[PDB]
Amino acid sequence: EVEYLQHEDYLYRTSKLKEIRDLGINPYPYQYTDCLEVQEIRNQFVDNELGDSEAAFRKETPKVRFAGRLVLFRSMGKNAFGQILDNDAKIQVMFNRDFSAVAGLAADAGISPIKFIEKKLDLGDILGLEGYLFFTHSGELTVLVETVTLLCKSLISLPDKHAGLADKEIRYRKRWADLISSEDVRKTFLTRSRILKLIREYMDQQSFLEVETPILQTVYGGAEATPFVTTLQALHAEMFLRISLEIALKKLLVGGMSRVYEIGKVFRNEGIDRTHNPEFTMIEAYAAYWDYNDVMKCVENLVEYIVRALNNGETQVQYSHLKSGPQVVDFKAPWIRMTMKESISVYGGVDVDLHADHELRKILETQTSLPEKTYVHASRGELIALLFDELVCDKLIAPHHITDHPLETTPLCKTLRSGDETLVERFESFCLGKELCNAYSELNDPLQQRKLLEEQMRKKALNPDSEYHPIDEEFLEALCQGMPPAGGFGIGIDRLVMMLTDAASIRDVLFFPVMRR
Amino acid sequence: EVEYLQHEDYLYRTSKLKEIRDLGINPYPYQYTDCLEVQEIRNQFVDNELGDSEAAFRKETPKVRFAGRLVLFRSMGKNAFGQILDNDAKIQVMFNRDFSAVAGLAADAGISPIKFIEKKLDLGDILGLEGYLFFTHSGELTVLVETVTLLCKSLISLPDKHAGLADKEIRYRKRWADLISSEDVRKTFLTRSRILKLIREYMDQQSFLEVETPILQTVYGGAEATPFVTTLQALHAEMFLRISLEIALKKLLVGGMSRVYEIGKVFRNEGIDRTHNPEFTMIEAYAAYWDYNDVMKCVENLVEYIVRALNNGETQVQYSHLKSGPQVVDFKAPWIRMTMKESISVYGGVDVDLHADHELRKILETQTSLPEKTYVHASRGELIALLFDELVCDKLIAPHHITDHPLETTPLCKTLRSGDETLVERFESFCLGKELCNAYSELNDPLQQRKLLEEQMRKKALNPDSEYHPIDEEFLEALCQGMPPAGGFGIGIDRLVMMLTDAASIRDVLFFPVMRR
Ligand SMILES: C[C@H]1CCC[C@H](C[C@H]2Cc3cc(O)cc(O)c3C(=O)O2)O1
Ligand SMILES: C[C@H]1CCC[C@H](C[C@H]2Cc3cc(O)cc(O)c3C(=O)O2)O1
Ligand SMILES: N[C@@H](CCCC[NH3+])C(=O)O
Ligand SMILES: N[C@@H](CCCC[NH3+])C(=O)O
Ligand SMILES: [Cl-]
Ligand code: NA
Ligand code: NA
Repeated sequence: EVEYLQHEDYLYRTSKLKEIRDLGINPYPYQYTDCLEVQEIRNQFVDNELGDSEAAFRKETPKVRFAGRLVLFRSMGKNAFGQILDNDAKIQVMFNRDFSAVAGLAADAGISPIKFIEKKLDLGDILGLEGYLFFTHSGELTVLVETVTLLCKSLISLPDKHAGLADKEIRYRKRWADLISSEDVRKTFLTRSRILKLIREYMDQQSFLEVETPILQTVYGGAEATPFVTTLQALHAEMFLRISLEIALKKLLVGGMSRVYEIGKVFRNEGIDRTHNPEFTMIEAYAAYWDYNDVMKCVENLVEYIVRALNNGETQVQYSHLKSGPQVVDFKAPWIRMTMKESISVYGGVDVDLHADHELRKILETQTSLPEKTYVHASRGELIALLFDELVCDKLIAPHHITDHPLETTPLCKTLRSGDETLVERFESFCLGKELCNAYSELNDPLQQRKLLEEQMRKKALNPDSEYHPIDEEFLEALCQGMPPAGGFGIGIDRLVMMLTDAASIRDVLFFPVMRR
Repeated sequence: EVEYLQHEDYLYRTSKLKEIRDLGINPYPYQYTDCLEVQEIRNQFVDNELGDSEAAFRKETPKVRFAGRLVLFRSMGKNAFGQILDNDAKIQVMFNRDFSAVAGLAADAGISPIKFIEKKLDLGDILGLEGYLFFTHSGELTVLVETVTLLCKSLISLPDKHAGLADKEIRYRKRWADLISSEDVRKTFLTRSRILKLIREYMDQQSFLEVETPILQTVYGGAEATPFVTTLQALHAEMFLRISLEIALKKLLVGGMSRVYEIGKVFRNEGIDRTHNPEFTMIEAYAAYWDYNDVMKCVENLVEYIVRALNNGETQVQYSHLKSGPQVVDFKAPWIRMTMKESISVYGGVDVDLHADHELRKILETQTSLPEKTYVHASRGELIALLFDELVCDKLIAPHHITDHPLETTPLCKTLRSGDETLVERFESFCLGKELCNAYSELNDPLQQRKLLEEQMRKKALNPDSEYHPIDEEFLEALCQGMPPAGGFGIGIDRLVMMLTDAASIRDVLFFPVMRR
């Protein structure tokens, strides 16, 4: 059952509720008006020349109102000292038997203010503090409390501040306990919100318009993933949650919007690990009249701009959690640019074009651990893509753009303008061994687009494991209306946040990651 | 069965693909570099001192590059005039037999550049235009085209002008067609993106931090609605799509984040009509130490800010689509504020506290069309909400805050600080007869919170249509940890957009609304 309900701390704390109410005090009052943030008080008076505690007892120093969680308390007889935590900022408080009052505690109440503070309040309680600032002689900003208001009676103790492994697992669900206890977790999620704001700022200054498109669709596409399925009762209809943003934003290009982007949740019904949460956040952005080379500059300039805003103009970032040891990656533009075939020579030590189809298969079995079935009857392009996965991807620690993928890797990209129809003008961006961005010179030839989707459906998806998706005819009709030439990209925002906050796992950049029962 | 694949105009348009490629012209080229938006060109030269067509023929006026869809065209022998549509801006083009070249059309080809324009291009094609600006004699801004570039060969015609119900109904699905043909549709959606940006700007200015919380959860709550259900394969687990944002954000307040908001998709497996799409966008925002009066000011100030920013500082807006005829509504703060009982007197003609329960029932019986099951055994508070629904809600045309609802309307709100425990510190905002906002002095007494959820569970146990809905124990434990007093609101953004863009239906403010088969 619910275990804390029989814990001593809960039973003891709850028995104070009737005692506090019997004193005429509401332990869950309605507001605390006109109260500054602790951080704003610090900013306002940290270099100020405030008096000492005696100036505060004489009420000569500035008077403040603020609120927060009691996280430290020590009674010293006539005086008590404490620490209030407010929205990632801390400040010391001092209570005095003669100077401090408790809001709502009558003079003819049977308990003194200082004793109420010691006996009826607890660590974890949320308090409103009104009082006078001073500096200790060590320079610690402190508030001499004139009136303390109980704002919330907490019924369990503060979480353990320093979590072991088992507690850390629980706190991926009980995330509030992490946020109370850990400055580092608080900073991570503050940086995440800042990153999302920097993305919108950059896109807006490039004249992209932000839109929303449906998560629930009768189709799915724009990526290779098992979808989530659900039922819409009004129409008695099966619906898919989107696996990507691509098809919807391309229809808006046909609709005439030259630069669109969307930052949204997508859903891939796949595995859970350090880099995969089934619900994650993507940006996709499309710019008419661009190709993948324009997109490549846009993507690296976006990331460089975010890194500079977060790191005082510096472009270098430390990441600590690779198995190879702590690294420094420089996000300065331009990033390393290589074709896939080139990356296999440089990092895999294999010049792909000097080997025959059957010869490439022998390299796989000998130099990799892939199952024989993966490469036994794979086409040449698929064989190159597999050699990249196993011999190159993990060596891509510094930011890389990998260009010119085999046609097999996607049906939505134009082929190389040189006339080489076995490769597409695609790039994928990699950093710290993980994929960060996917981008195309977008396909807008409607007849070629149909042929590629038909050959992906029939020819490729006759594998017993693949879930049949029918050809998206509304998308082909939109292309017939006419989509401009365009360049588009998608970025896994959660993975970007990981690289910029030194997070070992995607679970560390999501408030509430998917968790087992 | 796709119809257009058998229509004459698709044969006529596709036939030109070979002819265009035989002339060495790629009809789906890769880019159009250094390409200004038509809107940018108008802003720089509409108020300029441009010359006439003869100055342009002398290549003395400003030279520009832009692109867009050919939406009008008329040949006059040596000269031809057309209209280019680019992201809701239009500009006239002039072609001339001797001045205009076609990109990639060799001199030794079998057709003249001007005849190529007439015979190989069509209304609907996307073109790149390079030429010289000038003013027609009537003052219309125009470009004398030096080089036209085919950027996309459209295979179907421009959408038709005459639309019945079925032709506009199809456009709710084929939205790209709607965007190309209707200036009002384009402006509605441009305005929508502006509104979202203004909401963020206002919330950030109030020091609210924007966060993301999960759509897929093991529970659902924070509103009354049937959820969507899906399956997460990796854990063999049933999941719910969220019906609101509330529980997750409250946990972040427990975590110590003073002010948070989220703008995100929620999903209610309910009916489809003018004000209901099963997937819709909400903002929810929570501020520690506020109550519902603080929230009320924040809500009306937020909307007034948006309205002034869109309407050159004006606060009045026209709305055309109510059955009572066109209204003007004024979003000027403060909005009209009324308790629910007051509104029932003012607008319903019933003074509820002068009546016994059975007289309230008799009123519902004779003055409304409710089925007898709805009220014959309803509690007094339930009867009051039904009197509001049936006699008041439709009449709230001007913006209203309706306050102090019966306790039965929600389990997540504090009762009146006056001590009247039959009513809660809730308000709902109404405009144009529709609910816009729901807001609370948030309940943070853990024992009271369990008690209200248990009472709701007891009441639902008597309705055979609702399945057992377990209490969210993690939420209760977070409240035991301690949530500050707080004020929170949720706004249906799609309904807000409807009111500020004179949209008859929620389907007019969603790019792709839910549609029957
Ligand atoms: C945004 C696009 C292109 C760039 C790589 C990125 C990888 C994407 C894969 C992916 C799959 C999945 O099931 C769960 C996830 O959390 C991710 C992810 O974070 O990153 O996808
Ligand atoms: C945002 C919260 C509080 C304010 C009213 C608002 C109404 C909400 C109801 C609702 C239910 C539904 O199934 C589909 C919908 O599109 C809406 C909606 O737009 O607005 O809900
Ligand atoms: N839909 C792609 C992102 C955009 C790729 C370029 N059009 C993905 O999920 O990877
Ligand atoms: N969760 C509410 C909105 C917030 C109400 C105030 N806590 C709803 O869906 O109506
Ligand atoms: Cl441990
Ligand atoms: Na009746
Ligand atoms: Na039931």
